Amino acid sequence: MIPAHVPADRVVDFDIFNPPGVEQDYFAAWKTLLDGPGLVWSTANGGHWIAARGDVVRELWGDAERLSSQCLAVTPGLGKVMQFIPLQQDGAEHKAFRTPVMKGLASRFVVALEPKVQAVARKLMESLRPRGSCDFVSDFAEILPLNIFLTLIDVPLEDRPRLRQLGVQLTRPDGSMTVEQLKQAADDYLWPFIEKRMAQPGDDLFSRILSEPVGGRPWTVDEARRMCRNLLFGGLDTVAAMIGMVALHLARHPEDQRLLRERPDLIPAAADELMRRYPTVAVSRNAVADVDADGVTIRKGDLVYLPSVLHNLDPASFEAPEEVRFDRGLAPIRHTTMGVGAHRCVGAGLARMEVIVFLREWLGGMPEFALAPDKAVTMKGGNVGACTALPLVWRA
Ligand code: HEM
Ligand SMILES: CC(=O)/C=C/C1=C(C)CCCC1(C)C
Repeated sequence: MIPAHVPADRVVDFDIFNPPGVEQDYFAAWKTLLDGPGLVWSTANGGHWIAARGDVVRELWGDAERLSSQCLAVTPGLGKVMQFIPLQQDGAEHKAFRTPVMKGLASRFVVALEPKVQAVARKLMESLRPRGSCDFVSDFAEILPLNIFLTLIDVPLEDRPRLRQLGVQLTRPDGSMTVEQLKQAADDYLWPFIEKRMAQPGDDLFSRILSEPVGGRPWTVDEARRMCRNLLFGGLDTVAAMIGMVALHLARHPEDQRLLRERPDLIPAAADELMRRYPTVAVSRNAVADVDADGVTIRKGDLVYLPSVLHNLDPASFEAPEEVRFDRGLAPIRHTTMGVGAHRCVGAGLARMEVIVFLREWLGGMPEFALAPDKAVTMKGGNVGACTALPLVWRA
C-alpha cells in the first residue's frame, strides 16, 4: 500500500542496499534512477523517498532545518544507538558541537599532518610492492584508513601493532554483531585514548578537539564518546572506498598512470577530479516539516535518501560527468561528495590530502599496475559503496 501524498507514477522498488548491477558497477546501478522521475518513493526497507536528480539531491541535502539528520539511516534503531556527534545533530546543538570539531581539523593541521600521513601510506605500499599482485581492497584500502587514524591521534609507536589488530575487527564487515555491540566495541576501543587525552591533552586530533569548549561549557564524557566514535567511523569506510575507487581508476586507465608519473605536479588536481568522479556516499534524513520538491510534498515523518552520485554524475547538473577532465575549474564544495551545507564533511580538507599522498606514494614508488586477467572486480551497495574485491598485478 502506498501513502496518499505519493503519486503512483513515482513508485519504485529500488533497494538501496542492492541496486541491481551494484556488484558489477556501483554507479551505473544508481544511474538508472536518472531515466525516472526526480523524486521517487521506494517500497523497500519500510517505505521511503530517494532523491533521483541532482537539483533534488542537492537542494534537499542542504535543507538541514526541515530534514533532520537524526534517523542516521533507514534501518530502524541504528540512529538511536550510534548517536554520532556532530553527524546526527540539528540546529544550534549541531552548530555548537561542529565549531570545535571543525577547528580540530583546520588547514594548518591537515597540512602539518602531511609528512606523517604520507610515510604511513608509503610504509604500506612498500609492504606490498615485492609481491607483484594484491587484493587491493583487503590488503590496502581497508588497512590505510585505520593506520592514519592511529597517526591522527598520535598513539606511541610500540602500541601501533597491538592497536591495529584490536581495531581490525570493526573496520568493519556488516556482519552478525548488533548495532549495539558494534558501538560498544568501538567505545571500548576508543575509551583508553580518550582518558589519556582529556587528562593530559597533547597536540593530536582528539586532544585538540577535547580541549575546546562546546558553546562555552566543557565537553561531557559521553559527548566525547559520541564525537570520537564519529571521527573514527567517519574516517574508515569512506576513505577506503575512495582510495579503492582511485586505485580502480588507475588500473583501468594506464594512460593516467603515465600522465601522473610524468607530471606529478598534476596530482592535486587529479585527486579533486577523481573524488568528484567516484562518489559513493549516501545519507538519510527524516522530515520534521513538510517539504515541497520536484512538484510534490514530503510529509513530516517521511524518510529521505540522498545518493551523492545522482548529483555529481547527473549529466543534467554537470557536463560529461563521467569524463575525468582538467578544465572544469570546479571548487570541490560545488559537488556533493563530502556532502553539502551545514553537514559537509569536517574531514574534506584531510580526505583530499589523504588521497593526494596516496597518489604521490602509489604512483612514485609503484611500477605500472593493471587489473588481473582472471579475477573480477566487484562492488557492494549500502550507504558507503565500494569495491569488495580489486585484484591488481604488476612486475615486482
Ligand atoms: C573518503 C573521504 C570522506 C568522504 C567521502 C566523506 C563523506 C562525508 C559526507 C558525505 C559527509 C556529510 C554527511 C551528511 O551530511 O549526512 C561527511 C561528514 C562527516 N565526516 Fe566525512 N567523509 C570522508 C572523510 C572523513 C574523515 C577523514 C573524517 C574524520 C577523521 C570524517 C568525519 C566526518 C564527520 C564527523 C562528519 C559530520 C559533520 C557534521 O554533521 O557537521 N570524514 N563525510
Ligand atoms: C552505520 C555506520 O556504522 C556508519 C555511518 C556513516 C558514516 C560513518 C559516514 C557518513 C554517513 C554514514 C555512511 C551513514
